[PDB]
Amino acid sequence: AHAFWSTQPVPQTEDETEKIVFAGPMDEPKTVADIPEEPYPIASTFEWWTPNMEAADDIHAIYELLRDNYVEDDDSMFRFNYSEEFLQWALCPPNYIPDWHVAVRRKADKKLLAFIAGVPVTLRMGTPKYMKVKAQEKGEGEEAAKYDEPRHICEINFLCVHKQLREKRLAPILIKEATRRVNRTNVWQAVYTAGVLLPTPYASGQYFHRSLNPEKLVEIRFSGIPAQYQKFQNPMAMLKRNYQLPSAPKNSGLREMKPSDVPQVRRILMNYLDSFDVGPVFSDAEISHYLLPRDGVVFTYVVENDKKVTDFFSFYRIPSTVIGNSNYNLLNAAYVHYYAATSIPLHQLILDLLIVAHSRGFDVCNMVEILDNRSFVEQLKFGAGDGHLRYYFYNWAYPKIKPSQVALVML
Ligand SMILES: CCCCCCCCCCCCCC(=O)SCCNC(=O)CCNC(=O)[C@H](O)C(C)(C)COP(=O)(O)OP(=O)(O)OC[C@H]1O[C@@H](n2cnc3c(N)ncnc32)[C@H](O)[C@@H]1OP(=O)(O)O
Ligand SMILES: COc1cccc(CC(=N)NC(=O)c2cc(Cl)ccc2OC2CCNCC2)c1
Ligand SMILES: [Mg+2]
Repeated sequence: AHAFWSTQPVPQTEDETEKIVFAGPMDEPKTVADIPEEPYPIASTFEWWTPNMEAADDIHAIYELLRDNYVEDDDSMFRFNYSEEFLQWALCPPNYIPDWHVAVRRKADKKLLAFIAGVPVTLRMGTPKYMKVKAQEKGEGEEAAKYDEPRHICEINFLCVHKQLREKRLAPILIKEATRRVNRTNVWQAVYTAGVLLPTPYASGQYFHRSLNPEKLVEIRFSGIPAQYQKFQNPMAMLKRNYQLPSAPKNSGLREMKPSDVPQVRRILMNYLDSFDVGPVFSDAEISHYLLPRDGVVFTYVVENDKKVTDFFSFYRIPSTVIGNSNYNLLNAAYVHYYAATSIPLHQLILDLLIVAHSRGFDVCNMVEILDNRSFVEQLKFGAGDGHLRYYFYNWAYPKIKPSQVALVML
């Protein structure tokens, strides 16, 4: 049933996943010297290409491939349109490895056919709490603790094959050549997400959405007017009213994050993320990169009412193309990114995320039920969607965890 994934170092079934009780590799690593420098074989009419994702024109080339060929909804009405500025931000964090950005080009016309990207991540990926207790109950704490220390691994995203080259087994070749480039740097695990089910997730969270401009969302067919609103004389006025928000934030001393806030934001974020089984560790440089505001890309605010940052939230922007609507070309979506609350309840913090996003022309706010995202869903009028983000590891056996024990936000 899986001609490629049955050949890879990942758990193959839920039955196998259930027997996993410690974190650790699926296959013990070889060494860099065991990995060839000759690139993986590719058809003589194609070639590997490493774009430079800090050079505007190479960013633009990958931007067009993804604009025209990256993820669509299931009814082909919307397609992600990640911006050029977002792509440079996502793929060039501190200490990134240019060789982990891998493309395929057709030699005759130089057409860009495919892309995949890795970036470094420092991840806590040791045995989860509930399995550490089971191990202690049996005298097996040492086996369960062996990989507790954060690991420097690869985060994969942006796999894309051009629509003309679909279903030709190009994706497995690109994944093998990315795996070779990562293993040549002595890294043997990766983490990745997908909205589709593959062998085999270690966690799965449902999508949630919070309408900010319901009239546009119903116009472009992201949403409908729900049945319950058809009982009113003006169903769309009632829907607008249900989703209406303040026009300015409610927390005193909310402001955009500044470079001087990086140490405090790091401290309160890392203390919060320790409560979860799987989560990133960020240096000052990585907090700077991933959370300082960037126009059109990442939005981050801190609560500092009395000269101390006590709370913060972030969100990132991905517009989607709307195929074929005469009123609108884009669906402008905000995605909940990292946050931490130490002085106010989380629903009070995230209400200001929704107010800032709506004020800035966002149409919807999206999130997965990771972190403590479930703790504000009903009061803030998020509703579950009909999709799930599944979390995977490459070459890492991991006991199944609930999505409220995941703290890695995917871009
Ligand atoms: C140590 C370092 C390790 C580094 C690498 C770690 C692993 C990283 C893994 C990648 C993480 C990516 C994270 C993201 O970016 S998730 C976003 C993925 N991108 C899209 O959905 C964009 C639109 N779709 C496409 O561009 C293509 O349909 C893709 C490229 C998805 C497949 O191209 P195509 O449709 O032309 O098919 P094929 O004939 O070439 O290949 C068929 C094989 O591909 C398997 N497939 C389908 N979808 C996915 C998917 N989302 N993750 C992994 N595998 C996937 C499929 O089960 C089949 O295998 P098997 O069922 O026969 O066994
Ligand atoms: C409606 O417009 C679209 C356009 C294209 C695709 C889709 C369906 C879809 N895949 N959603 C998501 O992935 C997603 C949904 C939510 Cl709640 C939260 C995060 C999501 O992902 C982010 C960005 C993509 N990397 C993984 C994390 C719908
Ligand atoms: Mg293919």
